[PDB]
Amino acid sequence: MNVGIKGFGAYAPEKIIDNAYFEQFLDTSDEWISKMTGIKERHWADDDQDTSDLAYEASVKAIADAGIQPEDIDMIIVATATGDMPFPTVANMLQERLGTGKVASMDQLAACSGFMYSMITAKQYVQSGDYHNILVVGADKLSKITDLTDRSTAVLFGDGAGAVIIGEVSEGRGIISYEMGSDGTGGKHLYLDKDTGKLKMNGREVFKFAVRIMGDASTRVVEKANLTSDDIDLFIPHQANIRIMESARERLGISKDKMSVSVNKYGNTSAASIPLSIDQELKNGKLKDDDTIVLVGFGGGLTWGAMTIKWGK
Amino acid sequence: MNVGIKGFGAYAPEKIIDNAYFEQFLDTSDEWISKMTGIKERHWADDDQDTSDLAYEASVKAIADAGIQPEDIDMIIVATATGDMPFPTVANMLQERLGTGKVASMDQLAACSGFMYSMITAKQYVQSGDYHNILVVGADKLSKITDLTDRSTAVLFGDGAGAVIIGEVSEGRGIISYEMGSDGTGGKHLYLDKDTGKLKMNGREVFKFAVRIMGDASTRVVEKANLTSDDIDLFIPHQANIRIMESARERLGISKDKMSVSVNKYGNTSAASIPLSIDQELKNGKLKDDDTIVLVGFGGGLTWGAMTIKWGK
Ligand SMILES: *C(=O)N(CNC(=O)c1ccc(Cl)cc1)CC1CC1
Ligand SMILES: *C(=O)N(CNC(=O)c1ccc(Cl)cc1)CC1CC1
Repeated sequence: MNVGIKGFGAYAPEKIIDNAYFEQFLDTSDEWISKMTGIKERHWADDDQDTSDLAYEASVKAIADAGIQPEDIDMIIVATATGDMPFPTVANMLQERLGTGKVASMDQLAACSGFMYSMITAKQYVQSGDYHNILVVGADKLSKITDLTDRSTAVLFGDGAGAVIIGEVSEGRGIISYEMGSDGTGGKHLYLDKDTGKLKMNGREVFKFAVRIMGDASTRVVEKANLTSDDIDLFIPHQANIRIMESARERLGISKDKMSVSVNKYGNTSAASIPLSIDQELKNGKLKDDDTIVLVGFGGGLTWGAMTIKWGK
Repeated sequence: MNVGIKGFGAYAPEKIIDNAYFEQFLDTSDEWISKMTGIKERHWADDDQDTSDLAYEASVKAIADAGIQPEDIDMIIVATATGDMPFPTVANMLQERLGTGKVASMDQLAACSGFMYSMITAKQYVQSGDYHNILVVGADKLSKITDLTDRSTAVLFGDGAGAVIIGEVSEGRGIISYEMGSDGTGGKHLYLDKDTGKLKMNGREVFKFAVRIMGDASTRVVEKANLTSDDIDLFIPHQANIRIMESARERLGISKDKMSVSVNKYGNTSAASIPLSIDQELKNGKLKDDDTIVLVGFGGGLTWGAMTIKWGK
């Protein structure tokens, strides 16, 4: 069976925060933040706009791009680490707000790698024959869990959502290959502090792990598709660090003009990261039907995923 | 392909809390709690025992019962609304403590219904031919989110975990039929209050939903499996309210001695509820190879699940 992306949409909130903003509360600079991360601005949800609101905005665009009606959706999976509540889930709230039938809806947690975990989950369902139009969202409001007193993390993170309908697509298109994994030995390097409610990171260890796993997962998922570097039209890594993305690109062996970079405008958006990058490449006319794209990400867990997708219905 | 339960384990923590315990800080009695719920006691985890510890103990029992090795597990899925942290996940921590390879691991939120959601998730992965031994955990520490100042809810909830290995089983065994649903319009009737971090319930609306869905959904999957009342060996609903369980039982037209009752010793334990009842029926010798069991449940979301399963590997 050919299972792919029948429609796509992405949303970042209105409020844009520049690097210079942090200088009034923290010992940081534009020059420091830019050099180290490649981030120039990030988007932050308003106080009354939660993860579910970002998810909603991305999903309605996905459904219009898919040319289906809400009643066509036969399951909702939201990848988020920052759901409004553990119950009801962002997935539940979208069932109500999108006005779908009373279909199965759940949040899946794999941090930064969640969007890829959920798309793969959706694929398994569609391949059974029982599901035709599965809404997969990657949404994080990371601004809720950012320690604004820590210069090392306060500057990293922003908010957004992406969404795809996973269903049947035409011959040769869709999800060709995927790789998922985890390594709980790295949990202590990137976690949500149980007391403060804030993201805690051993940056140097996350860096070293990100460089290796991003390199490994992307080359492996290309080999599994029986493709080489030369067959890839776009490399779309999870957007967190320009150095990490560069290192992964070098391992894979593809040219810089072939790597999607949106970290400069969104910072890191966890599950929303890859979709916000895809949105940029669609609108700039760098991604079209029949292009072969490689996604890769790592996350707190530690988690990782990678997929080879041929673009189009 | 026949996909079912290769191995089963369950775990309730040591500390038993009787109905009389509540009298020292609430206006409750044994008879008041017993007439309302059918609850006599519940198990609460120690302060140094989180959802992952409960999940770990159910999982090792599940592995030994499956007669496999940790290196055989190709995916960990944990159904929980009370994971230690959103990242790393309970699934991530199990990847490490169980000593598995670096396999896909994720937590799935469908509240109360999560265990049923996640076994169905596991089934989709096995039916593809790429996964053979998927660990599925239903684990909640509801003690952590119980409002001990609200007599209505303080007495309802306890802690536990169940675990199955989902994989190939012999001719005619395993998951025969299922249904999974959600209705986000009921989100306001059962949720985690953002401010307190505690479960808030409109009891009337929840009871009305429970009664209707637990009868509609069990009946539908019995029908969907081309079976009737007499084919059912065990009815194992989510254990929470004995008047709600009896309502589902008589709507199925089934003998009292055919329903599993464990709410008397565990209270409601969310994703752990059905597995803790299965374990009691196993050790009491009420559940055997080729027995046809019916599962049904609802959760905050709202969510629901129902399945027909023929026992054994
Ligand atoms: C993703 O899993 N994630 C957010 N990203 C990071 O914490 C991160 C990105 C890049 C570097 Cl160098 C370090 C850390 C953490 C939890 C989902 C929120
Ligand atoms: C299940 O979703 N769950 C456990 N909680 C209940 O609120 C409940 C069960 C049964 C009855 Cl009759 C009433 C209430 C709620 C959230 C996952 C923890």
